Amino acid sequence: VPRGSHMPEETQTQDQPMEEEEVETFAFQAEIAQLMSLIINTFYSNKEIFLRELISNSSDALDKIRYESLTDPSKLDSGKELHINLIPNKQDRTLTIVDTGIGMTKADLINNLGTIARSGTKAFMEALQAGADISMIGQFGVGFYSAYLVAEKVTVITKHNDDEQYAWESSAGGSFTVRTDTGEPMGRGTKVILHLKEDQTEYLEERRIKEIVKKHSQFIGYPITLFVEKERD
Ligand SMILES: Nc1ncnc2c1ncn2[C@@H]1O[C@H](COP(=O)(O)CP(=O)(O)O)[C@@H](O)[C@H]1O
Ligand SMILES: [Mg+2]
Ligand SMILES: [Mg+2]
Repeated sequence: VPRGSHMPEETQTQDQPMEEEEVETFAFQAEIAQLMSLIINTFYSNKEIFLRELISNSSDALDKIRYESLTDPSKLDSGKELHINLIPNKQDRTLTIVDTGIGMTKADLINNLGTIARSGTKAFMEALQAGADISMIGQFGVGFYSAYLVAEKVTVITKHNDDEQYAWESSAGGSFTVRTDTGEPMGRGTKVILHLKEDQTEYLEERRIKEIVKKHSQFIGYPITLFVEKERD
């Protein structure tokens, strides 16, 4: 059956075997769940400090690269730049904070992002009740959850040298999931994807992002870059 030309659908290659991703669901530690509901459902002045908290966590993870090289010098051989990228996507209403820090293992995600108690949680909720500024959250050891000031859902994609790539996700409500992530390999580090609330889209705007970086995050110690999607004609 001679052919001289085939159509695209004919020479489309058969799919790669379907990947299985294992998913685990966990309850937040009880006081972390209470804090998340307080953060989500209360009006605060000064919500913009969420970005300072996430940049601080990236900066901590980057500092760990430098020090882990003292017990494991092979990290010196990585050609990856130590940096942070901020990536607003107006199409999808997401703000992503990307770093090339150490990343998290699966058990790091489960323990550090929601199942282990933090000793400051109860004191912080009392300080908030008593009218403290939400900015105080970092000093109480619970800064990550500031993401929920502006995001309705948070997805964390991460890769640590000692484990495979994982995705953590929570829309609050008391639980989170951790699953293996067989999609786009992101390389060592962490991506925090903020699915912004509808009234918090200012944090997609170039000027607003630059304003709050300059106000709150001037001593990162690593390059930070803002990716701005070109406005279409
Ligand atoms: N970008 C990132 N890279 C690596 N680990 C991160 C991270 N963001 C958060 N984490 C992990 O999440 C933990 C909780 O962060 P918090 O900001 O809530 C409290 P703290 O440990 O920074 O004082 C961090 O200790 C770290 O283990
Ligand atoms: Mg922190
Ligand atoms: Mg520092």
